[PDB]
Amino acid sequence: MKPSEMRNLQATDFAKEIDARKKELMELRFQAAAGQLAQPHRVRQLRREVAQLNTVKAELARKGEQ
RNA sequence: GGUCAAGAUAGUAAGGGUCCACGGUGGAUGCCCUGGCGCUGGAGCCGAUGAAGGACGCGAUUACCUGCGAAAAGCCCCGA
Repeated sequence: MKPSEMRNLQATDFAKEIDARKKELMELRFQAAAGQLAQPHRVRQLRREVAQLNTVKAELARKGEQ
C-alpha cells in the first residue's frame, strides 16, 4: 500500500498495477454517470494509489541508474 | 309668542395653508474594521532544467475563486 511491500514487484508488474486501477477508476466513472456511486471515497483512494506507483517507479529508476 | 319689514351676524370645505402626532421613502451623522496611505528599516533579479503571463482542465456534486497539473483541491522523504 505504502512501505517496502510495494517495491518487490518487477518491470511489467508495475505497469500491471496501474492499469488495474485505471480500469476500476473508469468503472466508477461510468457508475457515477448512472447514479450508482455509494462510495465516493474509493475514487480519490485509487487516484492516490496510481500516484504512489508512478512516484515510486521514478524513485527506483534513480535508485539504480543514478 | 305669530305675520310682515328693515338690519346685522354664524355654520358648511371641493380643495388648500400653518402647526402637532404617527408613518414611508432615502442613506447624512455617530459608533465600528474585514481595507487603504505615508515614513522608517529589511530585502532585492526570474528564464532554453522552458520565465513573466495565459489557455484548457483536475471535485461524488463545481458556475466563480483558491490550490494543483492527466501521478492533477494532490504523490514521496526529512523535521515541527
